[PDB]
Amino acid sequence: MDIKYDVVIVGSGPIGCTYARELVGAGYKVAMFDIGEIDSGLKIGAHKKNTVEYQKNIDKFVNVIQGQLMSVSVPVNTLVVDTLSPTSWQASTFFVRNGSNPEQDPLRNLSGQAVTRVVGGMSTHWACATPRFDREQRPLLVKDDADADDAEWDRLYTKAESYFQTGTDQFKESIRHNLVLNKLTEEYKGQRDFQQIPLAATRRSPTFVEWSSANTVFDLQNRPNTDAPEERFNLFPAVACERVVRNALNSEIESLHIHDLISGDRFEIKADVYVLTAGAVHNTQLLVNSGFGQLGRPNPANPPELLPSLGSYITEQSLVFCQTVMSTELIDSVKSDMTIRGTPGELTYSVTYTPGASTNKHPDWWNEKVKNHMMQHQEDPLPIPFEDPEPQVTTLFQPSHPWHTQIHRDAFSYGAVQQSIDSRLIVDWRFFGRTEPKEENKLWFSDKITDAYNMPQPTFDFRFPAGRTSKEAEDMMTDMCVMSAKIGGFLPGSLPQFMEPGLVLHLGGTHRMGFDEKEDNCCVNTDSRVFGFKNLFLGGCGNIPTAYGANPTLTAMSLAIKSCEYIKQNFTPSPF
Amino acid sequence: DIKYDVVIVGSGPIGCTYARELVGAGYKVAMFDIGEIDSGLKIGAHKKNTVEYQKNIDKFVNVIQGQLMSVSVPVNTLVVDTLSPTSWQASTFFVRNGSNPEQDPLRNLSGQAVTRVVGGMSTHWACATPRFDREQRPLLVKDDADADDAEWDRLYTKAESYFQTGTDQFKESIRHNLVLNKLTEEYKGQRDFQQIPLAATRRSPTFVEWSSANTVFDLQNRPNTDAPEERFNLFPAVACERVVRNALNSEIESLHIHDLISGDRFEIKADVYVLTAGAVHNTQLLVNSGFGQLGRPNPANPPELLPSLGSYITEQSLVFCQTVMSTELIDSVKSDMTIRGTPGELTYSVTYTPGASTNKHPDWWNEKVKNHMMQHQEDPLPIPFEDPEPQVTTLFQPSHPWHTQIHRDAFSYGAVQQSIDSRLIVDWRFFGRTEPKEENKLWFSDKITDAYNMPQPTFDFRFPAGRTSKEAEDMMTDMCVMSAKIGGFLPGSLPQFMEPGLVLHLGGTHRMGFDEKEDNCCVNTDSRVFGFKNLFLGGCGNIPTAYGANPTLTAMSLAIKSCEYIKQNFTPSPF
Amino acid sequence: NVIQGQLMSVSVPVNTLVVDTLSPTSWQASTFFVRNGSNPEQDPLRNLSGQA
Amino acid sequence: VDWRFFGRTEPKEENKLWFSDKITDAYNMPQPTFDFRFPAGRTSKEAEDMMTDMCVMSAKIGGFLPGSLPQFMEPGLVLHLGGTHRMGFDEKEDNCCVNTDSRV
Ligand SMILES: Cc1cc2nc3c(=O)[nH]c(=O)nc-3n(C[C@H](O)[C@H](O)[C@H](O)COP(=O)(O)OP(=O)(O)OC[C@H]3O[C@@H](n4cnc5c(N)ncnc54)[C@H](O)[C@@H]3O)c2cc1C
Ligand SMILES: Cc1cc2nc3c(=O)[nH]c(=O)nc-3n(C[C@H](O)[C@H](O)[C@H](O)COP(=O)(O)OP(=O)(O)OC[C@H]3O[C@@H](n4cnc5c(N)ncnc54)[C@H](O)[C@@H]3O)c2cc1C
Repeated sequence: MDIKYDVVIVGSGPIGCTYARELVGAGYKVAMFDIGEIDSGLKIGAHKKNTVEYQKNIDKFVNVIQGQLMSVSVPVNTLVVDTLSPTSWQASTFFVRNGSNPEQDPLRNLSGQAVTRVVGGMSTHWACATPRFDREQRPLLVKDDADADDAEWDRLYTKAESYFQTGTDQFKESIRHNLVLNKLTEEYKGQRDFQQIPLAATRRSPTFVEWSSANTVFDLQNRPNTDAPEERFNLFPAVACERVVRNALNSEIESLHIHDLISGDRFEIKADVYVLTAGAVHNTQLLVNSGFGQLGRPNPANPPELLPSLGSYITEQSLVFCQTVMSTELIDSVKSDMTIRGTPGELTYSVTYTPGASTNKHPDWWNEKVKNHMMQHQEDPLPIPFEDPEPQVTTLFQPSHPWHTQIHRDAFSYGAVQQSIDSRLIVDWRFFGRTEPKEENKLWFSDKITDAYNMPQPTFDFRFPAGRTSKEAEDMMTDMCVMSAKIGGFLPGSLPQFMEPGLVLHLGGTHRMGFDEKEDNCCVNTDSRVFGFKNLFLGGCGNIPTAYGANPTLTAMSLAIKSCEYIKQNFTPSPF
Repeated sequence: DIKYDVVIVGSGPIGCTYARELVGAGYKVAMFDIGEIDSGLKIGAHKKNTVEYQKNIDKFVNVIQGQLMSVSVPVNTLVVDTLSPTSWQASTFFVRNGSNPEQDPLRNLSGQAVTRVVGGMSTHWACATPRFDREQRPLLVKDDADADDAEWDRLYTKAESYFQTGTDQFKESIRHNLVLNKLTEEYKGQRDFQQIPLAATRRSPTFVEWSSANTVFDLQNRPNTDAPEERFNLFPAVACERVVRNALNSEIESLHIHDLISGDRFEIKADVYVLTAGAVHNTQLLVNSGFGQLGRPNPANPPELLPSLGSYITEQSLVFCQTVMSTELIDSVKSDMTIRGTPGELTYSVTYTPGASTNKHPDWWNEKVKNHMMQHQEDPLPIPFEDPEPQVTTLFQPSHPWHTQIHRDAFSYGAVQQSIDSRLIVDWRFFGRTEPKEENKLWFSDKITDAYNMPQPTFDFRFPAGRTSKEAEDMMTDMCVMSAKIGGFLPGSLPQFMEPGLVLHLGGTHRMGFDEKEDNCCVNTDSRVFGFKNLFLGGCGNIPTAYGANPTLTAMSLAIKSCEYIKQNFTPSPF
Repeated sequence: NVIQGQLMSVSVPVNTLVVDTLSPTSWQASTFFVRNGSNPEQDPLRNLSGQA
Repeated sequence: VDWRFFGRTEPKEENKLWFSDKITDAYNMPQPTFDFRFPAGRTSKEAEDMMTDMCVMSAKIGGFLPGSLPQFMEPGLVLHLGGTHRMGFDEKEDNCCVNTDSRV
């Protein structure tokens, strides 16, 4: 380790890797630190799902996700266990056990909130949905000029899409995908439009999809190297970043205080520019541990003096979930162009179609797949081929239906798909609500309790706002039930429900963006620069100040690209 | 150079034993694995050795669950009759979701699973490496028990070095000692309690570097700067499908592989062929090559080559529970303290006399207890929050013919919840020995194939009547009797037999003996396949005995002996 | 089932189970208050909960 | 086959059944409240030896039925409560409520 760099980046997730891509590529001497470790194979920070074995066994990936997500704030447990043997040590009170947080009100939590500490962050296991926000969900980047605002957003989103390798046709040969998309399109009669979920992914074969990750954005290899001989980049894993040291003036950051987890030692690191991309929760913890906002339980008799909006106006999306079992009608419809003679298993059983016939309801390639599956597998009672790729359908947020939707199959911490119903029939429904930012919804940090890395313990004080957020959430639940019925009934064991608050992992607004610190109740400006500080920048979903339902990461990356343009324009790389 | 001195199938710890031996001895080695490097820059290393997992050890259970893929899942017959009327609804229990229609659900090892990753199961195992005593141990020397003992002592010693096995990495756990000392007191000399021998090196009071395949051999391609005269290439994502027999059945001529990334298939040439793909997949590879018999066993048509392959399979019975430490034991932790006043109040104090001969515990223990009780007066227990886990065993003996572990560690089952303090909880796992019986089989379908288009494994297994069954129940009773001395059962973790094969200690699938016919076996004591000059098998599949203790060290020892034979009989090519 | 129906618990302590998947529109408690005939005098850890 | 083993509990003054002066039950009578733990010492040592004896004894007949594994039942489920208005010869010396004619 040198101790002096042009740029230091805290966190190796996709957003940190956005700053690395832009700034290493611009010739800056860059260091990036992550509290977590390299594990994803030789491609550092890559998606863990990109193994042949996971793609042959995609339900097991749910276990990988569950293992790496560490709960943010677990309240004290009050479950009664009164069948201990009389000889066993038996509590007299519900005392603080097993890492729990006594500061946390169990009834005002985001209990599902969790973080991932590994190189590449959560992009080592995410579901890769990268939609754009329309105006209603998005913060303004230009005031009093909507055309210019739309233009700037389209410019940034276009660049973010190419960084992630976002596309909308990787699942276009799936029979299940098309069956569902086409049925929904027909049922809604132009009242709503449906499309493939935009996904950060590149298909490699009919049975393998290279899902994108941080690695896609920046390969995280130390530089200079053979492929980039004039670039300078060093990644330092297993390094807990603990503070950014303020000057007394609060006009500049003077160093970064780090703890090397392997040797145990602490060091101070110097850069011209400091970028914090540690996530929505941990950016905030770092800043609060460094003297921004206020440590301890919020006290309005005693408002912070620096960045008083930090950790207020936090938003998390309401999430509803169910799975369905495909209707008899839609299954029969897969094979509507086949002529069938005889009984499966008999010597003269026959499934045939006429290629190119004007009366066919499906393209030739679909009918070829169906006929071959039915003929080659006469023991199997479905017309859908065994390795048909999954459905990836959406109708995007609109004023008339102000929630994001995903009608798909993918792996999440809660996905448990089971064994008695054939998986070809099963579709997942996830609808995502938008949450109004309210001052009273907070993420704060204990002045007494510490987490496993000896940092102040995160504590939430959150409820979904009454009024619009709550009315929309329940209308959203209703829309899922109404819409999913057009495809099939609910799968027993996956009935319509609200998911534990935060399980969705789309927290925002924890260090929010706006034009004016006071008037827009915010922490950073539209260059993601922290107000008052010449050289401190924050990236991530914690920047997003609006109520949004769609998946936030693409939008956070686009803000990061704009942040990088300010940096390139105002700091000089050191001579190489 | 698609010609090698040695090819090894599988990068788990046993393949890595062959690589360590043979790379070291100057051979041009290639190793293939069907899985991929997914463990960090240390190739094939233990996935538990991250700071984050060691601070969240209970979460590792999810990692193991994720990487164990079931070997044989029978057709599901569960009735779901609450589907909506509009939903497609089956009329029969057809073959769904990759299930194996050949498999009888009542004669399965349903808990059996495999791990396809570089490093194999050593990327997530619990690192217990006991030696087998004579009763559980295969013979290497016939009729000279002193010579047999000496050969095993040498091989095991070398295997323990390879694994970095030790027995005192937990000596400064209060919980460990609390449990060990109480058990030794209660058995009044009938049984010996000691630390589980563990393949691990402690790095700090809160961090242990668990050993893995990586520890045995680093899996870096060679030559490299640290090993300039060595020759090693590792080829991940390569499914190995058949070894080609000459017509004489005296030599292997080729290893046929399928590169999963490019999709292409190749025929690899070596002087020496080593199969170390696990007890299930070594057998699959051999059967797909014409050894044994493909398909449902047929007594009226016994195989001509290797007739014992896939017969005499053994798996251990496993019983498990957790307990909550007794109030007596918790009080005894603080037996040396003088405690006055009430916690949280001004007058409260906890003192002890350092070095006093009337103390039951050493000063390090009393200091830790004193500081915890004084610094955390809101906590009602005397055990420090970061105390390491217990790691206790009494090893298999004639009068108690099961292995025991009295400990905490991560496996695919048995996760904790949050209601009982973790410091009170202890896991009890007792492992039975299974008599080898010709009717217990692992065979492969001639029509159903698995996810890599290879013949589908199918088990025909029940625990033998007689000794095996009687000992399994006596073992359960033993666990109930012993655990009671430490505390009552933890609700939700009551004493139970685990699903057959969850324990993943499968042996005897390609078993070892002196004489193919007389010892009903597939390899000799050099682990060489009878009749074949240049084919060797490594792993637990080789072990032909009824054993209770954890098998991997014993398989590794057998692999070292195999390497000695290779070194005596083949010459490395010129570098 | 007949036995289960006729046995009425003697002392049921206040319930502290967390239910955090209510819809945002549903009335949602701020405290673990005395619900459903429970006994606030009863220490849940010094009970005969099975008594009926 | 079902196995139910029943332990004996030492009578201890501190183990109580009392009645609220504020909370009432469904029949508007004072609400019963327990203050109970199994006594340490003999009651507790016997209870756990008892568990062990069930496991030892039942093994001679068969293994445990999955789903009905050896356990302690919730305190009181057994419905054999005693000593709430206890008998003895002398009210004071035998710490009791009724004499051997069950007269108060
Ligand atoms: C299973 C799952 C599914 C998802 N699906 C989607 C999707 O479909 N679409 C979508 O947009 N979003 C999805 N997400 C969310 C997406 O992964 C996150 O929004 C995104 O990764 C955030 O990027 P980031 O770089 O800001 O933070 P992260 O990805 O969280 O990375 C931040 C990092 O900084 C580190 N760190 C934390 N503290 C410190 C410290 N003190 N010092 C040093 N380093 C530190 C971490 O170890 C970590 O790698 C999903 C997430 C999960 C887990
Ligand atoms: C959670 C758990 C805990 C355990 N704890 C312990 C412990 O405490 N003590 C103990 O002794 N053991 C225990 N074990 C078991 C121990 O892991 C195994 O016995 C040991 O890893 C066997 O090593 P091996 O090299 O023979 O096989 P494996 O580790 O199974 O490796 C064989 C490999 O070959 C591969 N392969 C398979 N088929 C092919 C093919 N066709 N072509 C190419 N490559 C192929 C695999 O991908 C794999 O890497 C545990 C296992 C688990 C999962």
